[PDB]
Amino acid sequence: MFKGIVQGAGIIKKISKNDDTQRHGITFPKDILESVEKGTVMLVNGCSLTVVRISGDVVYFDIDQAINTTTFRELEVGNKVNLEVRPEFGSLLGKGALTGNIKGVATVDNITEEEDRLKVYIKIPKDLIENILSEDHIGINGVSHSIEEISDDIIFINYPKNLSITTNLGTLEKGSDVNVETLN
Ligand SMILES: Cc1cc2nc3c(=O)[nH]c(=O)nc-3n(C[C@H](O)[C@H](O)[C@H](O)CO)c2cc1C
Repeated sequence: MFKGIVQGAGIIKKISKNDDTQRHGITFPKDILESVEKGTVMLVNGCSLTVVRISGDVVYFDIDQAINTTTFRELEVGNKVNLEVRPEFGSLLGKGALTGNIKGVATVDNITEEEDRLKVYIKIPKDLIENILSEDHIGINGVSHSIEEISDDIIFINYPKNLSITTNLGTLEKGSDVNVETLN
């Protein structure tokens, strides 16, 4: 499993629509690109996916098993995805560790940037699914962080603002769909 610390951003270059599957070609930054190969299983927006092909800096994935419980179906060419390759020589996670099994999609209710914090409010739909506890960490697009507060069906996560920079958290707006991994 994975730390839930995003190591870089990919940009979707190509999408093949195959109805109950899609193939996404993602441009990878050079440091992550050279750390992966065919058959690498890594997190893309917090979801475990297997590399099917690499051509130049474009890394390809098929989304099939994951197509009904993640955002991939509705993403577009040019969108930015979070990337995380498994730890090289191990880790103690303990433990916002992520497994890569996304529980389902949720939707950004509100964002506020203040006081060096990115405050994200995420509305949890009723049929997701189990948990969610304010003492626990949660994965949002592969970023693992403690929950700040839960009010009704809205979870408030108060991120340091520089994760606005190093992950796609800073592309989120009201109505953005996200992959949630509850923990657990
Ligand atoms: C080893 C492993 C590899 C996986 N590879 C894929 C993949 O390439 N495509 C896919 O749609 N789901 C894949 N999944 C399943 C996916 O992570 C899971 O359906 C979603 O997280 C559910 O929301 C994989 C899961 C595991 C454990």
